[PDB]
Amino acid sequence: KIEEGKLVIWINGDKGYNGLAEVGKKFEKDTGIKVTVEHPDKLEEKFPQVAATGDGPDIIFWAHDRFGGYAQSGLLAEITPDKAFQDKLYPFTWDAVRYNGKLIAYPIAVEALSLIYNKDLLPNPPKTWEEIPALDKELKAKGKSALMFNLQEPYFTWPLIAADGGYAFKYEYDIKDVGVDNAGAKAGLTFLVDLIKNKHMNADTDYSIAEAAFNKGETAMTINGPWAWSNIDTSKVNYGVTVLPTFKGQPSKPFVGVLSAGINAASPNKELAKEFLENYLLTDEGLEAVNKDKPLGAVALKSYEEELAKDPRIAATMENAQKGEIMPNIPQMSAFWYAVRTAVINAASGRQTVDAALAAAQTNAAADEEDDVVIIYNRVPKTASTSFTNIAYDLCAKNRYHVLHINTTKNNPVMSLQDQVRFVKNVTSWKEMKPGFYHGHVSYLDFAKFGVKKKPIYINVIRDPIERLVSYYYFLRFGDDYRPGLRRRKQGDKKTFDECVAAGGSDCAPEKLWLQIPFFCGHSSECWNVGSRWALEQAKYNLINEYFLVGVTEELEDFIMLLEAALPRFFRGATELYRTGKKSHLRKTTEKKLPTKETIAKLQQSEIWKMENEFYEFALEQFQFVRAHAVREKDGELYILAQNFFYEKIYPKS
Amino acid sequence: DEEDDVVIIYNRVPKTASTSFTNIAYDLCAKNRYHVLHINTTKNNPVMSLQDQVRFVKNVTSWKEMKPGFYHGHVSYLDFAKFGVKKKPIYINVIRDPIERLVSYYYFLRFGDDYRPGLRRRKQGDKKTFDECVAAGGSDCAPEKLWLQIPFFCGHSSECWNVGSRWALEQAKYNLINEYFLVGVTEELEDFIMLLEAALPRFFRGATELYRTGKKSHLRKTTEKKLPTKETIAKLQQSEIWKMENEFYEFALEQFQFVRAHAVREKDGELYILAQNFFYEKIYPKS
Amino acid sequence: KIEEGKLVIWINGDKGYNGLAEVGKKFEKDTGIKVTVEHPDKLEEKFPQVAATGDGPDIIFWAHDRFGGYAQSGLLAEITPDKAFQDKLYPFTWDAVRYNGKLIAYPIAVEALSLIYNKDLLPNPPKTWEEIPALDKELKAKGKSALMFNLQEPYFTWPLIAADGGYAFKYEYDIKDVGVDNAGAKAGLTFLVDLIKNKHMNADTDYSIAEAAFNKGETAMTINGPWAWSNIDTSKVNYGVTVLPTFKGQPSKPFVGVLSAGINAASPNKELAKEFLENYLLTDEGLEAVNKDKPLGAVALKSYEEELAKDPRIAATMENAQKGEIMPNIPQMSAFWYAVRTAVINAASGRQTVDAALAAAQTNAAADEEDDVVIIYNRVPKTASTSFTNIAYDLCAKNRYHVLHINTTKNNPVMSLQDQVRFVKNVTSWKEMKPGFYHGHVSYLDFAKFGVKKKPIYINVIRDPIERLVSYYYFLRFGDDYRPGLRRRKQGDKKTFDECVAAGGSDCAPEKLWLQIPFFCGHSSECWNVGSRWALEQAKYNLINEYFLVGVTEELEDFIMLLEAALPRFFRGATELYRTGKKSHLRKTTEKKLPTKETIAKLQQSEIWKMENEFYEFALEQFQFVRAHAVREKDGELYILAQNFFYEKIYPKSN
Ligand SMILES: CC(=O)N[C@H]1[C@@H](O[C@H]2[C@H](O)[C@@H](O)[C@H](O[C@H]3[C@H](O)[C@@H](NS(=O)(=O)O)[C@@H](O[C@H]4[C@H](O)[C@@H](O)[C@H](O[C@H]5[C@H](O)[C@@H](NS(=O)(=O)O)[C@@H](O[C@H]6[C@H](O)[C@@H](O)[C@H](Oc7ccc([N+](=O)[O-])cc7)O[C@@H]6C(=O)O)O[C@@H]5CO)O[C@H]4C(=O)O)O[C@@H]3CO)O[C@@H]2C(=O)O)O[C@H](CO)[C@@H](O[C@@H]2O[C@H](C(=O)O)[C@@H](O)[C@H](O)[C@H]2O)[C@@H]1O
Ligand SMILES: CC(=O)N[C@H]1[C@@H](O[C@H]2[C@H](O)[C@@H](O)[C@H](O[C@H]3[C@H](O)[C@@H](NS(=O)(=O)O)[C@@H](O[C@H]4[C@H](O)[C@@H](O)[C@H](O[C@H]5[C@H](O)[C@@H](NS(=O)(=O)O)[C@@H](O[C@H]6[C@H](O)[C@@H](O)[C@H](Oc7ccc([N+](=O)[O-])cc7)O[C@@H]6C(=O)O)O[C@@H]5CO)O[C@H]4C(=O)O)O[C@@H]3CO)O[C@@H]2C(=O)O)O[C@H](CO)[C@@H](O[C@@H]2O[C@H](C(=O)O)[C@@H](O)[C@H](O)[C@H]2O)[C@@H]1O
Ligand SMILES: Nc1ncnc2c1ncn2[C@@H]1O[C@H](COP(=O)(O)O)[C@@H](OP(=O)(O)O)[C@H]1O
Ligand SMILES: Nc1ncnc2c1ncn2[C@@H]1O[C@H](COP(=O)(O)O)[C@@H](OP(=O)(O)O)[C@H]1O
Ligand SMILES: Nc1ncnc2c1ncn2[C@@H]1O[C@H](COP(=O)(O)O)[C@@H](OP(=O)(O)O)[C@H]1O
Ligand SMILES: OC[C@H]1O[C@H](O[C@H]2[C@H](O)[C@@H](O)[C@@H](O)O[C@@H]2CO)[C@H](O)[C@@H](O)[C@@H]1O
Ligand SMILES: OC[C@H]1O[C@H](O[C@H]2[C@H](O)[C@@H](O)[C@@H](O)O[C@@H]2CO)[C@H](O)[C@@H](O)[C@@H]1O
Repeated sequence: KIEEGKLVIWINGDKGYNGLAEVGKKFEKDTGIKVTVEHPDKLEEKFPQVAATGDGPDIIFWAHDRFGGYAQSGLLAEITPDKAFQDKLYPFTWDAVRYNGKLIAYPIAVEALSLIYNKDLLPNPPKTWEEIPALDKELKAKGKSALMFNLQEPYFTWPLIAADGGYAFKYEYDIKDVGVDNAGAKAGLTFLVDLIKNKHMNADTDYSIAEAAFNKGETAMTINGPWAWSNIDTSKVNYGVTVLPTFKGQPSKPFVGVLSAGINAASPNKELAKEFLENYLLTDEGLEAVNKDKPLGAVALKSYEEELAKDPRIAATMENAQKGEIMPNIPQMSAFWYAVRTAVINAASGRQTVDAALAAAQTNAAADEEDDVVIIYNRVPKTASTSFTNIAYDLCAKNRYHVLHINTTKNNPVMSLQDQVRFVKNVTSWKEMKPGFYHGHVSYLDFAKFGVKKKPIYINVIRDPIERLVSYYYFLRFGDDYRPGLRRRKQGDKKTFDECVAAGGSDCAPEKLWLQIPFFCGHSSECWNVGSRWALEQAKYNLINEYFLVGVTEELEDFIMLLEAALPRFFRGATELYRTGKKSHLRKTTEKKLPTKETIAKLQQSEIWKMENEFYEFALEQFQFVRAHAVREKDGELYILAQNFFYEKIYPKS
Repeated sequence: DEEDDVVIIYNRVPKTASTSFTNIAYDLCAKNRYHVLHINTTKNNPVMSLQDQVRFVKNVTSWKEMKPGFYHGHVSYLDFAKFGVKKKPIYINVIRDPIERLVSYYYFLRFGDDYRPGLRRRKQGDKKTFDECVAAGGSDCAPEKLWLQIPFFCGHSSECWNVGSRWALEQAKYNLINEYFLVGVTEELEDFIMLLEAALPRFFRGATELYRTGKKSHLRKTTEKKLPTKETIAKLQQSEIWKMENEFYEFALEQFQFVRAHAVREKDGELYILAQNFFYEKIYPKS
Repeated sequence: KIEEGKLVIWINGDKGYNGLAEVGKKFEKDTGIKVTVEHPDKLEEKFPQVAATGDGPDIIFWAHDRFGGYAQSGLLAEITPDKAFQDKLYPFTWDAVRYNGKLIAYPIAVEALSLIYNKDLLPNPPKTWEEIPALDKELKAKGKSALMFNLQEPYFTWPLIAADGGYAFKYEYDIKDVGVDNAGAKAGLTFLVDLIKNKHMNADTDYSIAEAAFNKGETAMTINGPWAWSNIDTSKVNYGVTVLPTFKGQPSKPFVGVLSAGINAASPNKELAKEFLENYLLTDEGLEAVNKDKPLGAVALKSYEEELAKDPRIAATMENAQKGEIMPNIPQMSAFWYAVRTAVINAASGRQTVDAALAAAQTNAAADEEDDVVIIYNRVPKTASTSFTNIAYDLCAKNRYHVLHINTTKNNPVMSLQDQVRFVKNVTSWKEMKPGFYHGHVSYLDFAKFGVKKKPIYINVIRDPIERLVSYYYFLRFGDDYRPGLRRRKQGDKKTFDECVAAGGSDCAPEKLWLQIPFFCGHSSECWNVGSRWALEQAKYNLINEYFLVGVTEELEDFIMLLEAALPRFFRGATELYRTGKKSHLRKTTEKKLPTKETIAKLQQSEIWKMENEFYEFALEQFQFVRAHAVREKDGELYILAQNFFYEKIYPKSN
């Protein structure tokens, strides 16, 4: 849906979008590519929201803290600037946009909150936060106010919270150790609430109210960033940009954002976007053109920053920037800001107490039990399991999960009751392996019987009974190409499969077709009773009732595509890895001889075959139905369907 | 504290008095302190995509501010076990005689109802009566159209929607017994409500009183209905699709009757709910 | 996964692991067995994680307080030192590692926290805790500090908490009446928080910060154990090891740990481990070799302790040791330390108030973690149930669980919907009966429908349909020998079973064979429809899908043997009790007359029998399969199989 041959750019409303559009017309005049710059409402959390119905922009502009969640969702393309370009930008800004080892955005400028005071109304600004209730007294009698800023966003509130000792995820890597309810956090927020209790400030004060109250000279001070400097100049109000006040003798620690430009992973114009950012924007001409509209702060470009650093206002921004901390780009930051936004608004409107509001936001920040998942792939031999499992291995590091292989003595697929109990205990209570992907040639094991809290997710892949047996036959004879060093068990057997069947051999007897059924039937006796009608039926019921998804070998690509859509925690990027990996067809059996029409015909006379086949076509028909209902075929490739349900008539209201 | 972590799912079957029952939940939810949400699916398709299944399950179980909750909607039975949740929801349902339900649904699309008489229904402007349609071998009254209540219990498996499937029938019965907390029948809706008030009083405290004295007990009557000829019903009953859809009904019915028979006492006039009939003894160690 | 023919040993990081490795090289030189000594991070938490998977070290070194949870989880092997060895170690240290009557670890040394002060910076150390805020004043002006120790671990914090009257589990046998929120506990902790409020100490002070601040002579005092003495000697800082200060005139009561070595239950080298500990470590040569790396404190070996007791520092350690208390080895100690660790850190960072933090930790110490299990034995009449159940009754006291019997009106096996809901609610939310063993003649009830968190574990025992009917026949007529006082229902009926069948009697009609199927089929209508094909099939599906194990009467001994191996919490010692108990064949029907070949032949013509029998043989063939895969027949008897799986190729790696 993103138009090719043009660039669409989304940048925040309060920034210099008119200035960026100037650089857009210089790119259009030079390359012929139309550049459209827009500033949609609420793009902090609603960039992939409304993009679930329509694919849009090529370049996205925001602070680097969001760009990690975008990256993990696969919404960004890994940018590739040459080292000649990386050396003209501050190395620390590149770290701000480095997620999982690779770069995901082009760092533009470094923004930070500073204290802005009215030179006329207040010659000497307060050094501390405590001398503001006393300062508001005299200004209230005149008809003014001591301070006015955005209380609806936790961005402006955080410097006071992190002042005395508040923090979010301690930087050791960062852990799930949130400190929004410690001494410093509670003390900082409580003082802010007492400023509204004593009516030194209004709890409904947003951005527009704050900006208007200052530019019209109704309030002495305000808190904002570089982007609000241009709007004060048009008011002729003499102001000054200084260092943030100190709470409890502690310097305020504002969160430092780095304005970054990332490239949409869906954008077809990734080459036009790369050229625009590197050659037209991230240059002295481009940055100055945007700076004329709304100040960017301290740019990441070495060249243009040497000239901006000679500014009394930029000096104050980089001062507060060093007092504060650069935000993490971890995906938890999206849930962090939401949690704090809620705690701040509630504490300010009296709808909740400071002690309780921060205690609630304490646990909304991380540890949402999204990490407590376990997949079991009880892989069936010679069904392309090696190729699939290696996707799990390649993604586990990046997608943050663990992959373990289960080994059983003499490869026996049935566990002893005591071993079943231990396995179940392990899978479920081995916290340090969650989320986890256990795999191995084990028969289906039912966790319900053992009274666990949470069952694991079962998936599998099966193959045509005869083609699997034949593949397995020649496998023991000749081995594979994944590990060609192992000498297989029945190596040194010359007879071919077709020759064996005709000779009534034991390795190619129909009874040897019975495997995929017991693998689903489980550790019950009747499952391994070869040719059991009960075993068949039970194997079907388990595949329907207990297996999350079971695909077929010969359609493994679609199987992986569906898992990436359903369980993206485990399989984000699995499809791309499969299509462009060279590790997609692992463990080919070295020397295979496909069976004669005559050989296949004789196997098909066996009831053991008729059943093992019936199960296959059952599991196949099922997969084909699952896919059919999950995708849409829009000329060529399949595309995963959007969300097709919603909730309505929700009472009581509210 | 209180047991607030409960979620009921009523995957309502079309034209089975579901509007009447659901409005009880709506009337009591405020007073009994719970939430009632309606599930809407694109084009009314009762089967969710795998990715939508995961989302729905995730919501139901982890949407804390809607607990306890009563989700309802025309969705085929969805098994939460597969997705490895901590706590399964409680499934309840109400089914109706296969033929009487189809006929009711037939005239519904033709003429609409009285609950929302403003909506123009999909096949409105079709004059043919049900009986005439069957005799003319119409599409809307083909025996294949009887197949609905079975898949609604069978679920999101392929074989469920394979019309006339013997496997689908068997699975549908197994689900009704193993997964559904209680499934009652339309024509005995009062008793179904009475049992729910006794079993799940958090949701249905005062539901029976509300039903008996409410004037909101018979909602969404199909405006113009013509009951089928003995001849029309007789021809439908020749179809295996009917024989199966009926077999399932009588199965579910026989079950409900059994459940009720063991929960109530028939003493001179009205049924009375049975007291507690078990206790614990020989409890060691002492302490 | 544990390699055979070598020893792997895990010991804590702050201990003398390089010294132990010296003893490893002397064992390798002598026996040829390679010994590898490692010191993993979070060792106390890592061991049970790893050892559960059937992996880990052969020998594990920690204080004895953890070793009970390890034992109950079956992660330790019962050690067997001869009396000749037990008599060269202090008898009280053997009590420190005695859990459930048996020994589970080899006690090494007795460690206890003492006060360490800088001789130069402070000639006369304070005897009370209160004269520290006053002492920190003068040292702050000089550029020093009064005290610096680990606040991140409740081990160092506990002496101040237990000082005025704080405690954990009162000793009656230990009770589960926790006192981490009483007067002494709150008073002790509040004073600690006031030391951070008044900025006499930092709330982020861990172990490394504490040790560095003292060894560099930046702080006057510190709190630690014997293992930290070696690191101060390398700083040339003149120190002294004295008795812990007194809070509110009460001597500080530090928790006393006993460094113990236990043998991994999964280790194949249990004989090599036993020889290493007894002959190479727990000897004067071995302990001295470790002691020279990091001091052990007061060793448990009588021989080497007589020489260490002549030490000014060891004298102070054994002083504080007697002031304090030896930690319990109960499994609850793992949940206790967690609860206190949380309360302390929160109170210290202002994240929570002392009153509130200890009140929260008060109820976290009784954490029913692995104790949340419930078995339901819905016993079938006349199937040796009384005999089996009495094993549960005899073990429940000792194995720490509860046994409840379920009684139903007129012994009707089907519950009303409202009763089903109540029963399910009880079973799952009746916390004071967990773990529990509910039993009674109730039909199978499916807990899944009701949306519970955790399902109970279902087990059962069935009997041959005809033999059960006959037994139940004569039972109503003549009664049993377990309770011979009860006058049975149909007592005073003379007709024998064989004569009844021939006469087409009501009590021996084929319809009466239908019982074991509905009991598994459940509370659904079709189950009690006699002769139902659907009921049969469902009964089979329930036995496979829902029942943890169903055994048969005539092989009850093996059923019990498997349960002891699978659910040892409930049935540890059940097999021994059965074989040597005289309470193994309870409730024999007084007067029985076995059926004629003619009588049995007529019953077998009935479809009701053919089905009820088909179910039996199904359940039987299943049990035989379960046993077959769980045991090994090594001449005559049966022996439970070892662990036969393991995890490998575990990515991502650490590292
Ligand atoms: C310890 C260590 O440090 N290790 C190093 C090292 O890591 C290696 C491991 O050492 C190595 O074990 C492991 O192998 C894995 C393998 O990678 C894995 N691949 S998978 O994930 O893609 O699946 C997996 O491979 C399996 C296959 O999945 C199975 O299909 C296959 O089963 C076969 C079986 O082989 C057949 N047997 S055969 O005929 O003898 O060949 C056959 O089954 C037989 C069965 O064997 C018989 O027992 C049975 O016998 C009877 C008898 C009687 C009887 N009757 O009477 O009826 C019937 C049967 O018969 C059956 C049969 O006939 O079927 O068929 C099976 C299939 O059906 O087995 C495997 C296979 O490929 O052959 O599992 C194996 C393990 O099993 O790999 C790792 C690895 O990481 O590559 O090297 C790495 C370096 O790469 C080190 O890692 C580094 O560590 C560093 C560190 O120190 O931290 C770190 O810094 C580095 O970053 C890191 O890379 C690692 O440390
Ligand atoms: C957004 C808004 O405006 N919100 C306002 C508003 O609230 C409204 C909602 O707007 C409104 O949507 C909702 O309606 C509910 C309804 O109330 C509910 N009733 S129930 O609880 O008793 O059940 C429920 O009704 C359902 C029935 O349950 C269903 O049976 C029924 O399904 C029918 C379907 O309609 C048929 N379609 S038709 O023929 O086209 O008519 C048919 O299904 C069709 C399907 O539709 C077709 O698409 C499909 O097509 C094909 C084509 C081909 C093909 N093939 O080839 O094979 C197959 C199929 O075919 C199928 C089919 O033929 O089967 O039959 C179905 C039955 O089988 O649908 C509904 C019905 O009654 O028609 O759900 C609906 C929603 O769906 O009601 C609320 C409400 O509260 O009343 O207004 C309220 C005020 O009244 C506002 O509330 C206020 O909010 C304020 C605020 O917060 O801002 C607050 O301040 C105020 O206090 C508060 O009051 C609210 O904001
Ligand atoms: N992406 C893929 N699609 C279809 N078959 C695949 C595949 N990757 C591997 N295979 C096949 O799967 C078999 C290996 O199975 P497994 O990995 O479970 O041991 C081999 O079969 P062949 O013997 O026909 O070569 C291999 O060729
Ligand atoms: N309390 C009740 N008992 C029996 N049938 C009822 C009922 N309340 C509503 N119905 C019927 O149920 C149908 C409506 O179903 P639903 O509410 O699911 O859409 C209508 O059927 P008819 O078409 O026969 O009139 C309506 O008459
Ligand atoms: N260890 C054991 N092995 C086999 N049967 C036993 C047994 N202990 C008791 N029984 C038998 O079990 C029946 C009692 O069942 P229950 O305890 O459930 O009421 C009696 O059967 P008989 O009637 O043949 O004597 C009793 O003999
Ligand atoms: O307040 C939550 C919000 O804070 C930050 O957003 C800032 C942004 O960094 C600035 O560039 C400017 O737009 O002000 C915003 C706040 O109004 C975080 O960047 C963002 O993730 C978070 O939602
Ligand atoms: O602090 C919790 C912790 O306390 C004890 O651990 C001690 C251990 O006994 C000492 O040998 C040394 O290692 O210091 C440890 C604390 O850092 C308990 O033994 C242990 O169970 C508990 O977790």
